[PDB]
Amino acid sequence: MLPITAADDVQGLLLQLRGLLEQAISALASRCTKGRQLDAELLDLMQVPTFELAWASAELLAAERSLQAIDAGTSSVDRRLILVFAVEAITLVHSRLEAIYAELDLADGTLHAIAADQKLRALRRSVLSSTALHDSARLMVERPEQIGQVAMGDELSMIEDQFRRFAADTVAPLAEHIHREDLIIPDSLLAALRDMGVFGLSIPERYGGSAPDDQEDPLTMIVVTEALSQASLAAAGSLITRPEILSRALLSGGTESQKQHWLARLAVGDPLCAIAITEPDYGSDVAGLTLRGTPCEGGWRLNGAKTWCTFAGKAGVLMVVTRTNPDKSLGHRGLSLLLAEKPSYDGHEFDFRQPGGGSLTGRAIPTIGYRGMHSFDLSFEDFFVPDGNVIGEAQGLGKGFYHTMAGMTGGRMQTAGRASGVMRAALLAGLRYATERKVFGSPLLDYPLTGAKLTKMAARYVASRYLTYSVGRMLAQGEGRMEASLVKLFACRSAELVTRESLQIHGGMGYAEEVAVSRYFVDARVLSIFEGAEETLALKVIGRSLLEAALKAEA
Amino acid sequence: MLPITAADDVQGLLLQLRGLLEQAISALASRCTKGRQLDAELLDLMQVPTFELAWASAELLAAERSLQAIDAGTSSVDRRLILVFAVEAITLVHSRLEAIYAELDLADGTLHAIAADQKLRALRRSVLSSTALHDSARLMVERPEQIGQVAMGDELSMIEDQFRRFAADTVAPLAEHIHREDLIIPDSLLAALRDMGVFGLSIPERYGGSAPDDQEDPLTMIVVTEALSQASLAAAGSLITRPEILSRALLSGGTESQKQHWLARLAVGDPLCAIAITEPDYGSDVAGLTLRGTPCEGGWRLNGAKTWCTFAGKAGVLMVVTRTNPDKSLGHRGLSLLLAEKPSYDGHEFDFRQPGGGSLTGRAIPTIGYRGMHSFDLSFEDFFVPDGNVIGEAQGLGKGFYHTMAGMTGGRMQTAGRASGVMRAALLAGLRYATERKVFGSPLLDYPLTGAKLTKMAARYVASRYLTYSVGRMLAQGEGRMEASLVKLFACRSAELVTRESLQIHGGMGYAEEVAVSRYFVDARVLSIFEGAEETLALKVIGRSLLEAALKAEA
Ligand SMILES: C[C@@H](CC(=O)O)C(=O)SCCNC(=O)CCNC(=O)[C@H](O)C(C)(C)COP(=O)(O)OP(=O)(O)OC[C@H]1O[C@@H](n2cnc3c(N)ncnc32)[C@H](O)[C@@H]1OP(=O)(O)O
Ligand SMILES: C[C@@H](CC(=O)O)C(=O)SCCNC(=O)CCNC(=O)[C@H](O)C(C)(C)COP(=O)(O)OP(=O)(O)OC[C@H]1O[C@@H](n2cnc3c(N)ncnc32)[C@H](O)[C@@H]1OP(=O)(O)O
Ligand SMILES: Cc1cc2nc3c(=O)[nH]c(=O)nc-3n(C[C@H](O)[C@H](O)[C@H](O)COP(=O)(O)OP(=O)(O)OC[C@H]3O[C@@H](n4cnc5c(N)ncnc54)[C@H](O)[C@@H]3O)c2cc1C
Ligand SMILES: Cc1cc2nc3c(=O)[nH]c(=O)nc-3n(C[C@H](O)[C@H](O)[C@H](O)COP(=O)(O)OP(=O)(O)OC[C@H]3O[C@@H](n4cnc5c(N)ncnc54)[C@H](O)[C@@H]3O)c2cc1C
Repeated sequence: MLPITAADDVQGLLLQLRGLLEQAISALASRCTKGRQLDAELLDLMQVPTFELAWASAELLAAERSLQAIDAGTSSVDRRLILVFAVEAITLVHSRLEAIYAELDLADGTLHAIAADQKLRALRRSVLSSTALHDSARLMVERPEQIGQVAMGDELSMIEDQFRRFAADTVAPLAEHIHREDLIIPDSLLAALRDMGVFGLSIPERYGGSAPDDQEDPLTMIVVTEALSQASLAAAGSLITRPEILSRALLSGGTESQKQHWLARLAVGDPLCAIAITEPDYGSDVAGLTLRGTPCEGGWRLNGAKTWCTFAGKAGVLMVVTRTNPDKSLGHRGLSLLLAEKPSYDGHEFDFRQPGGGSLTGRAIPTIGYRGMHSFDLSFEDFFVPDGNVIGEAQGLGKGFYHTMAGMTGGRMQTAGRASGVMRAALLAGLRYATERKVFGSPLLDYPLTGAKLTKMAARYVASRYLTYSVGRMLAQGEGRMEASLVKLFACRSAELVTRESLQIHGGMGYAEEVAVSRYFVDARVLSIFEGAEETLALKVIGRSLLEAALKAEA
Repeated sequence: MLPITAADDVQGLLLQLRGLLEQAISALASRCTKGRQLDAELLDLMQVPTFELAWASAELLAAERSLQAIDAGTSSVDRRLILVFAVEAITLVHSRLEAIYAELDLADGTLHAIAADQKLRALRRSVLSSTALHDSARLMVERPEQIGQVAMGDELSMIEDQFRRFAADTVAPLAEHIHREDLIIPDSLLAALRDMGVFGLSIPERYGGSAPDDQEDPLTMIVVTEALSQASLAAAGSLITRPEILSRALLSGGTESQKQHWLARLAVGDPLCAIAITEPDYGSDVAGLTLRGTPCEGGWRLNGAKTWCTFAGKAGVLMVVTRTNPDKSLGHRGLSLLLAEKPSYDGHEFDFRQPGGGSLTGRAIPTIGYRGMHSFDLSFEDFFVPDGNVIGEAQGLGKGFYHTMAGMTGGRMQTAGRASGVMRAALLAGLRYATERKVFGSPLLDYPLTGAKLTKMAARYVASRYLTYSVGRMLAQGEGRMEASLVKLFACRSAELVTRESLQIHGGMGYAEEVAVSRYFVDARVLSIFEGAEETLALKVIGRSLLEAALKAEA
């Protein structure tokens, strides 16, 4: 058993670190301001402490939200794992703050005090001891269903049970063959997911979805995403992502008739949709996209390329960020969202010739993982899009950036769920293998180094999941815009770490394509790149918001 | 330019950390001692601080050996990069010692003194500042040839130049297709490598190779390995590995007639060889292997399984660790090295029947990377091996564990070179992409976060390379047995970290199979698993040796 004082000691130390973190943010905010406003040039100059402060903030908030969750219903497993991560987070955040304080020339006496604190040393010796980590690992093997048991009502809990059963029965048997043969998602699996309601979780009931009309709770979308992603990230969990992004764009900027026509159809996968933002020369820099839209009678003709457009072959509609104004001096103000319609194709390339002479061609890009929808290089040549298919119609012209960003918040929240499911798959596989594999006379699980790795893996998984559900509740209340990107950043890198470590526990087995953890590892690597690359999120969403809020508070 | 006094400040801080690390090794050795001798049970109990002490020792030695190498000829790049890594290592090792000192219940007042040293804060602000890291990045782009330019000698530098030219012109254009189609290494490439001498670098001249007759200098082996590995880990850099292990085993335990017969043939690739140690139930635990050899007239019948046997299809001879003695409690003393001869096969499976009816079948194991040679599950069924193919003939029976371990010393040295070559490839790829890709109006290189990542990648590559060459010089003087495992552990994990970061710098491009860094990433993941998995080496070679040395010194 852990000391009875551990939770209080952890909370006190995290609050001390939060004070130091907030002091560094204000110090940095002053070094980035010129004339009462953040300065783009100084922000670029100060990227290194900005990046480190974004990561320190993610780890701090993961530890706090996890610790705040401990109540009378928390499982015995989770109580131990939450404290493990919180003690680790104390040292992680302290380490970053020492580097940040040095770079910003701040006094570090208080940081030295925290490191020499006798309570921190006692926590290392009790919560992070080799026997305590080993005991937590044995407890996980005894009751794996208690790992990450976040608070849900019975309804959400039964939705989880149904989708875990479906993912295990129907998705998991197909996951390896889809990856190794780079197959498009079978129609049978698409039909099943459609009838489970997987395309309408983000869409209000009044537009033919299943989300209640008066509210915006993402927790249902998150729980289904997690269950499906555990079985297959790309072939099941990621089918939710495109409707999430495009429903949010249509709700942000569509007219009533566009919301009525499109959202009802997207909810039943007819048509399936794909997101066409990224271009060969622009991915992080959405404001700079150049795919050209030129007005003709009754609509637009599009010319240029898109790339990495996932599911573009099978999709019947594309959400295309289009530069509709030739004046490049407008930046993002020259962008509009256009709905390009196309036939549905099952292959790795397609060549669609329109009536008026336009064309759209596509060729899939082979990837190390994330396989099953394909991601395509697209070429638009005088491709026609009618006026009606401009999201927002006439008033949507020049506002495509705002509606894209609205979609991205939902996408990143959902991507935290995707990372969570991949982590749970990797964790359970490592726990199972450690129990079954014998080395030097005993099950691998019985060795203290194995216990420590498994408990640290689980602690990170669990802290990521409690943070994910916390941000979901923030979004349900109209808050947490920045925090969706923070938990995306935290969970997606955590998926890399957890999958790497699970693979290692497997030994050579972890490297074989016939062993699922090899696939979880190459799949997880994409999570920190797409949907907002880690650095872009840390600098231009998380770091920017932290500094803006410090400026205002001290104005 | 960095401060002039930085080198002495860093040296003084590393010397303090070494003292604390040596005290912790003594403390741990006492904890593991029962009756004047290390106890297996206590060692198992204390795995966690053993693992952490092994890692801290590797980071310490990498920093020390790099610093010790700075002289008048050291490039301007390397003088910077070596200080970068050395300052990082001070904080890495200090951090590990905090965990170790708490776990062993040691007084930690001196660790607090080091963390609060004003010399350390000044090193952070001068050597690890955003501007100094960015400066080093731009200098690397101007002078890429200065990165990691270890003192070599004219003859060795010339050999490096020649193999780099060949690797760029002949191997690199083939590497993507071999990986993406899981192709056997093409014979045209094998023949060209054969005639460059790639199979005879560790075979003495008097036995038909190119190595010195009196000395055992591994630096030529390393430098060719690095250059080939930069172009392809599995299709070129790894062709040196099997002859390095087998020739070393034959030099250790073969009879004069076996050395004369086998080494001259191996040196020209007639036959190619493959190493058959690992079994389905045993990889780390070589002493436990159970493939069975039963005596018969004129030789041995082999029965059982091997697995992960790389290049087993194409190789005409397998070096097979065989349990020739029925008393399994002999552990390693019941093992012998038997040379199993077979036709050459280029496919993913093979079925060989001897004229007497004995059988050897093989089926390749598909992997996420390291593709080209294939790794096979092998089944031996009454497979005959003549008396003359026991390494050592009669006197080699029961001695095969010793000769295998001797082989693995050279293998792990060679594998540190393989890791070095992959790191150089990933680093140069990341440097190039950062100069070419523009984001938000400027080349990616111009952003301080990019400079900091590139410079930290390069400082780790360089410290690993200077350590690799230092250990090679130790092997040349009959020392460095344990350090071969230590530098393999350090360099192989470092390849994971460098390739993950290089891929991140490429963004989505890094995930495409038509982009080399995606391949370097999945290849580098193998390095910390095979040739002695990181945990096995940390615990049973590095940690054990450190603890044994501390016992012997206190008696
Ligand atoms: C489908 C998935 C793959 C898969 O799963 O298969 C994918 O991969 S799919 C592609 C994902 N692609 C990205 O992830 C793009 C990442 N890159 C960005 O996201 C932005 O480009 C960054 C963060 C760089 C900032 O760009 P930035 O600095 O240039 O723009 P900014 O922040 O300064 O603001 C400009 C104006 O938009 C207003 N604005 C800002 N945020 C919001 C918001 N949330 N809602 C409404 N308005 C907003 C702002 O208030 C300004 O308004 P105004 O000043 O004009 O009035
Ligand atoms: C080809 C490549 C892939 C590719 O590239 O395509 C590969 O992947 S290929 C497969 C790689 N597979 C490994 O890498 C095995 C890892 N696992 C081991 O290496 C050992 O199993 C460990 C480290 C666990 C220790 O095993 P352990 O603890 O049970 O044995 P131990 O240390 O206690 O020593 C017992 C007796 O061997 C003597 N001894 C020890 N070391 C040496 C030495 N260096 N030279 C001579 N004698 C030695 C020792 O002095 C004892 O002698 P005695 O006391 O009996 O007289
Ligand atoms: C499998 C896969 C599927 C995808 N699916 C889709 C899809 O369906 N629809 C779609 O539109 N896109 C999709 N993407 C694109 C994804 O969103 C982008 O890859 C992501 O936005 C990063 O953009 P980029 O690749 O152009 O990298 P870049 O923008 O070129 O940036 C490269 C590197 O520099 C960093 N960086 C960027 N800006 C700065 C800066 N100012 N300072 C310092 N560092 C910076 C980035 O974090 C990154 O590490 C997919 C990508 C992949 C690999
Ligand atoms: C692509 C590939 C190519 C290979 N090429 C060859 C070849 O050519 N010839 C050959 O003989 N072998 C080869 N190998 C085998 C490789 O050397 C082994 O995988 C390696 O020795 C690890 O053994 P293992 O896979 O059985 O893992 P295990 O021994 O089962 O161990 C699993 C995990 O537990 C850890 N562990 C082991 N023991 C302990 C302990 N006592 N305490 C705590 N942790 C422990 C290990 O570090 C590992 O992380 C290859 C493997 C791969 C993947």
